[PDB]
Amino acid sequence: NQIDLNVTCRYAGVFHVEKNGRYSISRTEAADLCQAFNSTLPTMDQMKLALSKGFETCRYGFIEGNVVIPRIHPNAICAANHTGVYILVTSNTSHYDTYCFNASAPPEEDCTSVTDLPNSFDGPVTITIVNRDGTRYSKKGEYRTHQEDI
Ligand SMILES: Nc1cccc2c1CNCC2
Repeated sequence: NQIDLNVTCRYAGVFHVEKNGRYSISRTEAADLCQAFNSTLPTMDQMKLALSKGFETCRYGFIEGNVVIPRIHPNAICAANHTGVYILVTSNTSHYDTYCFNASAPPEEDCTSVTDLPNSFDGPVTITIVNRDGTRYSKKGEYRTHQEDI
């Protein structure tokens, strides 16, 4: 009973979280996951500022009201060569990664590891934070509040 959460650097408080290495987070689960990090889904404005500080990914993820990919460098296999905060317009499906926003993070790039999940609640799941440099932090708990998500 195990969940891996792959996390990025923070940029103006905004970071990306991927569950189990694949698109697998619903919009309800995304809000609960950010809440476990003492964070919220970013607004578009928060995401644009993060982009301006160096944030880019190649993965769709939730922000408050849209699903996006922040892009700095044009890449043909990431958001169809677009730059800026690329907004997903048309999709059949409902599960993506998430972005999260932590107001307590540093104002610019913070590429230190994440070593806690401060607002997880009691539960039976082994939750492992995996950083890009491989650094791991594990704890037993739960973050999902909606039964539809388990
Ligand atoms: N960001 C991160 C952290 C740990 C593992 C992985 C990522 C990004 N996606 C590939 C795997």
